[PDB]
Order: sequence, then C-alpha cells, then structure tokens
Amino acid sequence: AQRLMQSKQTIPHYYLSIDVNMGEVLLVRKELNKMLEGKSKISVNDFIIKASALACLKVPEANSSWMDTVIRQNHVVDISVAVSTPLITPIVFNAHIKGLETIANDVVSLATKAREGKLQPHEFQGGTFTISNLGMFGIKNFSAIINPPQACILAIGASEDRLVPADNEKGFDVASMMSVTLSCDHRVVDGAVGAQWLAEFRKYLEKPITMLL
Amino acid sequence: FTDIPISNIRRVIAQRLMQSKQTIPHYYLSIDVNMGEVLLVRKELNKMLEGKSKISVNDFIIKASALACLKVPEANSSWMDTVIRQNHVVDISVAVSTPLITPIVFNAHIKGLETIANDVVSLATKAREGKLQPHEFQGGTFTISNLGMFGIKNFSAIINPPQACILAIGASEDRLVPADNEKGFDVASMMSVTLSCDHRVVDGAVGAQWLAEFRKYLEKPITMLL
Amino acid sequence: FTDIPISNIRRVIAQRLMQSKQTIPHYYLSIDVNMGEVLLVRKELNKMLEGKSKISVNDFIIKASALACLKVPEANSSWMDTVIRQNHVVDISVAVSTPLITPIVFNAHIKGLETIANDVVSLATKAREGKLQPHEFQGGTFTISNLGMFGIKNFSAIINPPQACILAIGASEDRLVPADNEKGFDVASMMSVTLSCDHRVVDGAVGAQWLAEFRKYLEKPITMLL
Amino acid sequence: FTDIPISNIRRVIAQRLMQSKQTIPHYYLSIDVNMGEVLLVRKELNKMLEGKSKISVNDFIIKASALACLKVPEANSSWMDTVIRQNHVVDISVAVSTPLITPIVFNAHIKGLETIANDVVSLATKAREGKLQPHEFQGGTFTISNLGMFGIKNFSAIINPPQACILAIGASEDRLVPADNEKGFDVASMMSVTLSCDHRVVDGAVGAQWLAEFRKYLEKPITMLL
Repeated sequence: AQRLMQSKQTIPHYYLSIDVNMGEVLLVRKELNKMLEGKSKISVNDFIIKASALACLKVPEANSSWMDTVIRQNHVVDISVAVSTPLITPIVFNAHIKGLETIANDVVSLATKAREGKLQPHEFQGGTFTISNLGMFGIKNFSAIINPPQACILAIGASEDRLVPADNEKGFDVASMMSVTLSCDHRVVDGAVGAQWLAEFRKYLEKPITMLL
Repeated sequence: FTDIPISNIRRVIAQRLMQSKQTIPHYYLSIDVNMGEVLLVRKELNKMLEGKSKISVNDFIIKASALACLKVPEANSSWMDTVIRQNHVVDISVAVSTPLITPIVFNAHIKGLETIANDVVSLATKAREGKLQPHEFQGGTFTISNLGMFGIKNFSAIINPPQACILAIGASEDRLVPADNEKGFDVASMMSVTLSCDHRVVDGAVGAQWLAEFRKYLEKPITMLL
Repeated sequence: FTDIPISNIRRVIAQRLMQSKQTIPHYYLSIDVNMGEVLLVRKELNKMLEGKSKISVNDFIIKASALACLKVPEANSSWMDTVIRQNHVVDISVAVSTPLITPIVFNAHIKGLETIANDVVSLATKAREGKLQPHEFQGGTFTISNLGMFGIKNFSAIINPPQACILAIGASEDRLVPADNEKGFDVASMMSVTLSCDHRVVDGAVGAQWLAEFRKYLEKPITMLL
Repeated sequence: FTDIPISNIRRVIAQRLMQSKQTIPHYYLSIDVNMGEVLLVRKELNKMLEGKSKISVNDFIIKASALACLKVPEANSSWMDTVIRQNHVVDISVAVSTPLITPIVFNAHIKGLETIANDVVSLATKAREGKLQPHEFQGGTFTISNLGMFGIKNFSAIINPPQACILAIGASEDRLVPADNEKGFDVASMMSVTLSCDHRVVDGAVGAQWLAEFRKYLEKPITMLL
C-alpha cells in the first residue's frame, strides 16, 4: 500500500488509449503453435511482450526512469509481467533480445513459482517496464498504477468482435479489436513521444512480420 | 610465357588457403531449400520500409544461419589442440568479392534483420572503397560466401584455419515440383546450399541436424521468431 | 568462451581421420538411381514375411553394393606400400550414428538379403546400448554411410585409412521424369549416390564401371539373382 | 588375400597424384549447361562434313573451353613459387581412358573445330595402340576429363601439379524445364559441368566468371565466332 499510494501522489499520471487490430496475430499464433507441435504454447500475451519490448528500443524515452536532478536512461528492457496472486510482478530480463517462445517458457515457469512457491526478492523488483493483463476477466479497458521508479505501464483489455467498414458488397466484415491503455509519467513522457511509442507498438502488433525488424 | 611476381597480400592468402585445407579434413554436405516463402516476405518488408533501406535475400540467410548455430552449437565451435573451444556468441563473417575479404558482423544471433542489411552495406562499401581495421575482418566464428550472383548452381568452399564450418550458396533456380493440381505440378524456386565441415569437430549426424534446422527456418520465415 | 577438454576417444578418431584425408587423395562421383522397382519389391517381401522381420531400403543397398564389388574387384582392393592388396571376400561396414561407429557385416556377397537385415539390427542395438568387440568394427573392406534419414540430398564422406572406397547415400525424393504419356511425364522417386575413391587404386574409368554396375543391380532387383 | 606388386608405371603416377592433392588446395565449382543448341549445330556440320570428318560433342567443349581461357587468362595460368606464371597460349590436354593418359592438343584457341576432331582421334589411336613422346602428353596448360560416356552425372577430378584448373563433364540428361507453353514446360537436355580450381590462383569471383563465360559460349554456337 505504501508504494502504491506514494507512487500516485508523487507521479502525475496521464493516460493514452488506442485500439489494435488482432486479426493478423491470431493467424500467426495458429501457425507457430502448430510449429511448436506441443513443445510450447505461445499465448497472445507472449506477442505483446516482444511487441512492446521492441517498441521500447525504437522509442528509448518511454524506457527511461525518472530520478531527482538526473533522468536515468536504460538501454536494456527488463519487462515485468503482472500476475494475479492471492498480485505480484515477475521480471523477464532482456525482453528485447530473447526469442518469442523462450518468453513463453519464462513466464510459465515464473508464474508457477509465483503462485505455488517463493521467489528470490530481486526476481520481482526493479523492472524497467510493466505490463498488466485483465482481458481474461472481460474488462474492456482500464488504467493502472505505475511503479515508483518506472516511467510507463501498459493496460490491456479483453478482445472482442467489432464491425469494421469494408469494401465488400455488404460494406463490412468482422475483425477482433482490443483496447490498449498506457499510463505515463508526464514529467518524462511528453504527449508527442508517448503517442509515438503507442503508435509504433500498433504497427509492430498489427503485422507480426514486421517484428523481424 | 609472361611471369608475374607474387604480391605479399596474396602470399599470406595462399598460405592460409592451402594450410587450412590440408590441416583440416573436410567432408561436405548439400541440400536444396525452397524459396517461395522468403520472396513473399521480402516483398512485404521492402514495401513497408518505404525506401528507408532494402533487405536482400542474403540478409535472411545471415539471421537464419545465425539462429541455427544457437540450436546446434557444435557447428559454431572451434578446434584447438587438447581443448574443443565453444563459442556462445555468433560472429558471422560475410565474404565479398574484392579486387576477397571477409567483413565480420557481430552478434548476428541478436541484432534485428534490418540492422544486418545496414551493417553489411556499410562494411562492404568501406571494404571496396577504403581501409578496414584489422580486427573487423579477423577472427570470425562463422563464414558465409555467396556466389549466386554469377549463376553458379553449386560449389564448395575452403574453411578458415580457426573456424569449424562454412556455407556455400548457389544461384536461385526455377524447377518443376510435383503437386496435386490438375496439371500435377507447379513452378517453385530452389537454391542449393553446400556446407563444409571439419570432421574432427562436426560429425555427420550433428552436421545434418544443423543443415536440416537451417532449412526449416528458411522454408518458413515466420518461424524465425522462434 | 567455454573450453571443453578433448576425450581420448575423440583424440583417437581425430588423428585417425585427419591422417586418412591428408594422405589419401580423394576424387568423387555422383549418380541418380531410380527407386521405383525397389519399393515395389520391398512391399512384396515384407508382406510375405508376415511380420517376422522388416527389410529396410538400406538392406537392398548392402547386397547390391556387395555384388557390385564382385563384378569390379578393383574397387574392393586395399592400398599398401609396394604392394596392392586384393580382397576376394567382401566385408561391408555400415555406419550408424552413436552419441559414430561402424559395425561390420561379414560375407555380404554371400549371405541372403533377410539375414543382413537381422544382422544390422542386432549389431546396431549392441552398438547403441552395449559393448562391441574391436575387430567386429575394425578392418572392414568397404564402408557405407547413410544420411537420408535427415533429409540430406547429397554429400561426400571421408575414407578409412586401409580402405579404397566408400559410398555416400542421400535422401529419397520425388522428381518429375519425362515420359510418353499424354501429360508427357510421370512422378518417379530418385536418390543420389556419391562415391569417394582413392585415385591411386581406383581410376576414373574403373570407378565409373562400379557405380554404373551398382545402378543396374539396384534399378531392377530381379537382376540381383545374378 | 591376393597381393599384387605395384608396377613402376603406376608408381610414377602415384607420387604425381600424391603430391598434387596434398600440395595444391582444392575448391570446386559446378553448373548446369543446356546442350540443346549444340546438338542442332552438330547435325548440320556432320551433314556438311559429308563423312569427311566427324565432330563429337566433346569437340565443341575443346574450343569453347579454349576461347573461355582467352577471355579469362587467370584460369589458364600456372602457379610457381614466388611467381605466378602466365600463359598466352592454351595447350589443352584431353584425358582418355587407357588400360589413363593425357594427350595434348596444341593451340586449341586458334585451330578450327574440325581440325581438333582429327587431332583427338589420331592422338587417341596413337595412345591406345602405339607409343607417344613424353612431351606430347606432358606439360599441358589445361586439362579436360570426360566421363559422361559411362553414365556419371557429376564428379570432381584431381588437378595436375603444374596446372591451375581442370574440367569435369557428366552425362547428357533429359530434364523438364519450365516454359510458356500451354503445358508450361518442354523437354530440354542438360549437362552438369564441374570445375576444380587451385584457390591460391583462382579466386571465387574470377572462377565464376570463367565458368559463366564458358556457359554462354556453349548455349549458342553462333557466339564461338567471337
């Protein structure tokens, strides 16, 4: 509670939100999972980890961390993933380097240890970024609370089918949307640079082929 | 008739070629890789780049081979007396014709596909039109040589003294492939890939695994996300 | 990075293999053999056996190569200083992957096709999960190594020190072959066979005869009755 | 079993063959050449010859290789210590099976196509049933070895000590080639060509140029007029 309250009253929060098309992602997931052949399961959340991680490299300002009299900058992106615990934030190191499937193995092992065991204190403290997912409970959109040292945090809603105008004789088709909400420390993340990171994240996720960079 | 004195630059090269070839026993492997999927991917990437930079088919080979080395670390290792030296990082060296030099691309298993294309262009331009610092082209952990630009179907190369593997790349062809169509066939593009291995380190079975793994990565570029 | 000390087993193989390649000159050959007739015969033999044992496609290669050695005894010989040694019996050594060992099948030119299948299975089981007597895998008069199980199209292999020839077998494939049909073609399975010969003993002409003779035996299994 | 003493004729061949492989590094190249046009030209000339002389498909290779050497003089050179010897003439040596000798055809880049056919026939007749002067068959500036008459698809050959290149020729096949017809293909003959080069003198780039230049001459016998 102390950290949560302090973070809110010391860090001025301002939020952004967009809608990301997930039609292309599901097609890729069917192939990869098929390629895995049961070796590993790649969740839709796993694509979010790498897509956000690479977006941090292209926009390093969002990955930074505010300190008094000096703005600390991080060239590595250790992304922390929030998981419900009867709430803990395990850390995935070098999210901008390691492969897509190894992230899935890492998150599964950490989640199992988190829910049914003890984590070493450094393994869930001092992350350079945070991602929290609530789509499993049907939440359309929400805003989160940032960690004290960090500068941004992602919020992910549930995916749903929405009509999209099309050139079809019928004039439309069905595409699965989802809403992404980002909370930024306005001292470090300006409106323009924050918009660039969220727009850059959309382009990576809207076409998984571009994730090869 | 005419006699031409040897240059000192070529002298060392000759020494290395002969020595590396003779000291190391070389056994060669070869396969054929389908290029239908890569060309489709290259069209999408180059279109989305909107002229910022161009990704060559050779750029896909660099990353695909680099990830294959991680999955089969034996091919990425090096041989020394009384110790087999294992390399955890992959520094792929790309051969380019020079009136022959081997610029080194560091961390090919980590850096993105597009940055590889920028790196190879800058190094190649510097190699042809200028001077390279000696470390920049000495001590690679792997080597790739491309001759498909001259119409060579297939060939075999000569390894560097410290390395353990080297790829040989032929030209992209157009060959009939049996299919389930009413015509029973369709046109598909194939490239032959030849690998030369030091049999002291790389056995037949492990060498086959690396080459087969390389085929799977290149035959479906989506899997390069791993 | 990581350095691995070399085991004596690797050390014995390394110096044995390196000496063979740096001493024996190697010239190679390659042909394509049709598998249309072989597969049909395998279906009949395996069916009639009613599950007693399974005859592998590799087993047909053993006898077909063995009978080819009888018709071309020059390839079956062995090089010694000041005297070329000729072998009348044909002991064929088959290479099997081992985390690489070469069990020896004796009198391959005499024993029947099915007994070869039983022999190769028993030896391979002992090779992977047991101890084999040295002679049982030393001093073979011929060598066959198969890598078709890993998708390798074609490759060349190193020779043993005392031997004179070695067969390299690629993976079976499906390739179009021109025909007199209204479509002008039909689908027929092919495979590439690569032979490495010591040019001191095996000349180009005699080497071609052995490989061509091997094709005729394997292209029509009825002819293996001799 | 049987032991055979080594003859001195095979003995003198041995060291020359022994020294060549362990002293000259070896790298090989390979392509596929369409032989469709040549056959059409051969029918006309043989007709024109009216039985006066016969022109084999091998005869076209002699002149095509000879003219290729003029356009790429590096492949025609010879490696000496501390000096790269250069040849402005192309004395092509043709290999013929002998119960293996290399008759030399002098000035192959100058003399006419039919005169080569008469020369190769007379020399082969003198070689097999007669005696030849050592020079007549020693000191060639280039070598061509043919094994397509036995059905070999492709092979690689050992290089002579003083030379820098050697050609290997496979058998003429029949392969499907994609076309613009309503059937989408047509039958066209092919011929695999393998070139073996000393890597000290012949780099990959210059070697590819010679093989490609040889390819262009052979696809269209009109171009041999230079």
